[PDB]
Amino acid sequence: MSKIEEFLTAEEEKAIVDAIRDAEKNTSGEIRVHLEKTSEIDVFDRAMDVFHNLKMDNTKLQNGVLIYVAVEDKTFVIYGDKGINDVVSDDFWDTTRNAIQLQFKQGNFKQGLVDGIEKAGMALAKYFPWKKDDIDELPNTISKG
Repeated sequence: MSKIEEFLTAEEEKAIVDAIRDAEKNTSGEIRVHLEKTSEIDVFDRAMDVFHNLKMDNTKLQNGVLIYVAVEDKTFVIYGDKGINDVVSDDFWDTTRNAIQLQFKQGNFKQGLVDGIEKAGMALAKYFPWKKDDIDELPNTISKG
């Protein structure tokens, strides 16, 4: 909180990284977070550039998500690859948004991301139920600006 260099402690980062590690074991689709200060342009177009620059479309099913968070304005954007957008609806995405929004509105960025990852994993597991042969295409490591 008082230290602006590191938004979360190693205890807090470990506990959110582990929250992604269990979701990969529940659905064949990928959940990445990108944390940054502020932008010089629009956050939507920037998140689309950052997703494509980080090469996150490199999946077999086209089903990676990036969560771009701007810590200065306290805002969050969520952007999935085409294989999510083409298979789900805005009504499916409303649940993900409300889970994160309510916890960012309390001020607890960890809890809002962790619960949003959890609810997304359970929802995505309806469209992509886990398989014993399932494959781990992205890594759990948090992205930073």
